[PDB]
Formats: sequence, structure tokens, C-alpha cells
Amino acid sequence: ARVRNLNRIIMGKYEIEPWYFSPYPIELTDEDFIYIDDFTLQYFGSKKQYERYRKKCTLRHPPGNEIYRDDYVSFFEIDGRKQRTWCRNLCLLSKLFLDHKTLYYDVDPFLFYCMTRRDELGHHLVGYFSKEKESADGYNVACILTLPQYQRMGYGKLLIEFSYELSKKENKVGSPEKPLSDLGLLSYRAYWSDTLITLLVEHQKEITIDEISSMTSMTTTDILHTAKTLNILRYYKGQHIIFLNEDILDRYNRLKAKKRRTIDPNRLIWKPP
Ligand SMILES: CC(C)(COP(=O)(O)OP(=O)(O)OC[C@H]1O[C@@H](n2cnc3c(N)ncnc32)[C@H](O)[C@@H]1OP(=O)(O)O)[C@@H](O)C(=O)NCCC(=O)NCCS
Ligand code: NA
Repeated sequence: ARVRNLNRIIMGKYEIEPWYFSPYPIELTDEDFIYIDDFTLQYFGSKKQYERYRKKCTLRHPPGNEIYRDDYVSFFEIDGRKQRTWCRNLCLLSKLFLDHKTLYYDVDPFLFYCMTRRDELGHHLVGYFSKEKESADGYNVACILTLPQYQRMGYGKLLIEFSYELSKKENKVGSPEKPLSDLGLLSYRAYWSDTLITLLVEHQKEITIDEISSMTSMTTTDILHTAKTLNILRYYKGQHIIFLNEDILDRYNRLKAKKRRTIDPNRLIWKPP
């Protein structure tokens, strides 16, 4: 009698192996897989069951308001309390790739911003980031995730950039919840670096900390840490600034050479509560 662990999830054409254990309320059997509907995120122990529900009539995108939509991606804002089932399913899926995550069942305190890529086939959920409706620490991101099958395609940086656009619209600085996984922290460091580098080349050769946080919603701490890492911190005109140098120009051009997609602030149709 085999009592197997969940060793693989079948999502669309993808067969993904979890990185960590997730509390799916499922029976342990001699099989080690479950089906995850790429639209509803519902889990099924049998292909037959999955098929049975797949036929049902359902929207083909996350259950929320589309507050951002460009030719590349869309962002749906979902209130956990309004979509408990879907969000709980999202959290169970997310935990498979997180060392730790708050109780998956309690989604009420969060707002989920799910990003989809649109094809000739429609919407495809590629990642998301949750956010406390009320954060005592002012965290502008609780958890963030790019589904495994879509990682290392630039989606994570888009998720992060979007979280800062919300903060900017809110007239507040923000920073991701600590502690961050290594993957998460390294992604933020790259984003913060790319951001200061782009500002120095496209905005001004010299910029004060205040100006930076005002334009990016990045906190003083994240700005200083990033500036020190790049060796671009100085004192000019009576205050601390970051400055441009050949290294930064080089980095900027290399960044641009990759012709990466970015978020257009003008397409964010959203008002904070
Ligand atoms: C952290 C996380 C969101 C990052 O998401 P992601 O989608 O992989 O992020 P990005 O793709 O924007 O990261 C940039 C990387 O992708 C690579 N990349 C992006 N587009 C690419 C392309 N078209 N071709 C080749 N490489 C590409 C970049 O070269 C870069 O590699 P590097 O970091 O070694 O320099 C993701 O690793 C994840 O969900 N991890 C598990 C959950 C987790 O730990 N979350 C954070 C909790 S604190
Ligand atoms: Na996180």
C-alpha cells in the first residue's frame, strides 16, 4: 500500500514538480499527482474529474477587476474576501514554491494582483503578488510569485514594477515584506538597480534621495543600499545624491539591449481606497 506525497502538479500542458510541501486538503494515495485547472486553480485527484469540471462554463481569466491592460499583459485586482475559494487555491499553489507562507485559508486580509499574458489563446496566469489591505510595516508586497513554467522570462520584474506603481498612485513609499527568499531578494535588488540606472540616464545625471523616492516609491533604505552597491552615492549641493558614470551608462545600454517589456504608468486605471 503506497502512500505517496504530491510530487507533481499537472497545469495545462505543464507537469511541474513542487519545491516545497503545500497543505492541499487531499487524500494520500498510491498516485503522486493532482490536476490544477489553469483558470480556476481548483485541484483534482483524477484526470476524469478535472475534465468533468473543465467543460463547465467559466471566465478565462482571474476573478477580479482588470485595472491594467496593455498589449503584453493584464493585471487583475482581487479582494480575497470576495473570492475566497479562488484565492485559497492560489495560495495553495503558491506555497508549493515557497518555504513558508501564512495560513492559506485566511485570504480576507489580502488583495491579490494577478498578472496574465494574453495570446491568440486568451489569458494565461503567469504570476501574482499579494498585499496586506492594512500593513503596519507599510509593506507594498506580502508574497510575490512567478509560476515555475514561466520563471526567468522577465515576469517577476514586471510584477515588482507594478507593485511600485500602486504605491506611487497611493502617494506612499513601500518595500516588500521581510524576510524575503533569496530568489525574491535577488529579484528586488536587480529591479532596484535597473531603476536607479534608468533614472540616471533618462531623467537626471544627479538625483537626490527625496527625488528618487518620490519618483519610484522606493524607501530611503532600499535606495541607499542599492546606491552603495553600485558605488553611486555622493554629496552634492548640500545633500546626498546618486550620480551617473560610465559604468552606469554601460549597464543602462546592456539593459536596453535586452529590450525588456516594462509597465506603462499611464495604463494603470486605479484609485486607492
Ligand atoms: C522571485 C521570483 C518572483 C522572480 O520571478 P521571475 O519571473 O523568474 O523574474 P525575472 O524573470 O524578472 O528575473 C530576471 C531573471 O530572468 C532572466 N530573463 C528574463 N527574461 C529572459 C529572456 N527572455 N531570456 C533569458 N533570460 C531571461 C534574467 O536574465 C534574470 O536572470 P538573473 O536574475 O540571474 O540576472 C521567482 O523566482 C519566484 O516566484 N520564486 C519562488 C517564490 C519566491 O521565492 N518568491 C519571493 C518570496 S520573498
Ligand atoms: Na515575499
